[PDB]
Amino acid sequence: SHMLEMSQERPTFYRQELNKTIWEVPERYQNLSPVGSGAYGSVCAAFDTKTGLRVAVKKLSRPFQSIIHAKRTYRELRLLKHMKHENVIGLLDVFTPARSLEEFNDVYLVTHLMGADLNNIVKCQKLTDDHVQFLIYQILRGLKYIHSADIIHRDLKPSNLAVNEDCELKILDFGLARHTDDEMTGYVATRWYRAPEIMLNWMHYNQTVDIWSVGCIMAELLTGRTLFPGTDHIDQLKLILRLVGTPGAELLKKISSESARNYIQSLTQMPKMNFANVFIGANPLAVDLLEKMLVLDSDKRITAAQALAHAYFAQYHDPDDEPVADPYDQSFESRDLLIDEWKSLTYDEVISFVPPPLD
Repeated sequence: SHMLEMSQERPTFYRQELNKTIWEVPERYQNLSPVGSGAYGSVCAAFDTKTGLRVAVKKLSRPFQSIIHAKRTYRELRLLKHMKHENVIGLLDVFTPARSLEEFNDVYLVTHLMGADLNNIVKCQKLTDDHVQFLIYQILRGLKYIHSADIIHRDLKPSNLAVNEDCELKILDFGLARHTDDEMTGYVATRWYRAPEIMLNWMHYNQTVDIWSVGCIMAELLTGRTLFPGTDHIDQLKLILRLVGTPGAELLKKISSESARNYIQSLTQMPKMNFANVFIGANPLAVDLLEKMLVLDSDKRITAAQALAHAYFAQYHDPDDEPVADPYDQSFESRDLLIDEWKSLTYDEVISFVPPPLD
């Protein structure tokens, strides 16, 4: 009760070559195999001899490279420490082999190993309607939680959804610091899921950007193809309007772009398509839910919690089992700091980390 620990031992670490580099981890982790071929960060599967479960370990090897990297590192760590939900990626551990700040460089993060992203799942499976309900249900259950903390994902796409062989899903990698990307081969899966608001910088937008992404993802799960596979920003917009209909005078007045308003008006007008014609052989409740998600007006789009109560998720929905997050204090965002300043704050977050209890 009033007994206190008067000191603490650092775990022993060991070193090894992985992905052509030096991974140096506590002897708590064993059998680290690379996963995902760079696609994620550097992420190795491993065995956590403490919790006795397979884990994933990610190495940030460029976190304090610049003021922009350094703040992003602190951001991602504060977010990941905060997220404590069944459908959101959070942390089993975070460590560094630095014995002090003067030695601090690499940060490693540890979470439960899932074994796939949703892209991989869709690639080897036509998913049944039941698998669609359950996967979409979990996306929405995670987003209800994230949104209740005033956080928005902003990307949300299948490569940001980790899934295991029990069809359990967690949301990874929020949309301001989210691996290495830009444009390397094709267009990759990067623009296809994005809300139009934010694609063309329309308003200050709201959280229902992520619901647009959910609709796009759900559409793909159902049909097996990308809903709006645009070739560039403008094409993507055309493909979107072809389905949802060109926005009306009132919705246009609600946006502050001079460019978008004038662009969209040169475009031949189109009425909303019949969604039962596009989403064939699907549960009609599935279709009705798409109609509430794939709306252009942010103010008229379904919320994460509103969608959870939609008759599509009757088997899974349970208002008592859809937790909300503690308030998340993002004060640090309004600071203009140097490197060795974001770096000490981050070092303070690593060493003050408290692991979840066993069980």
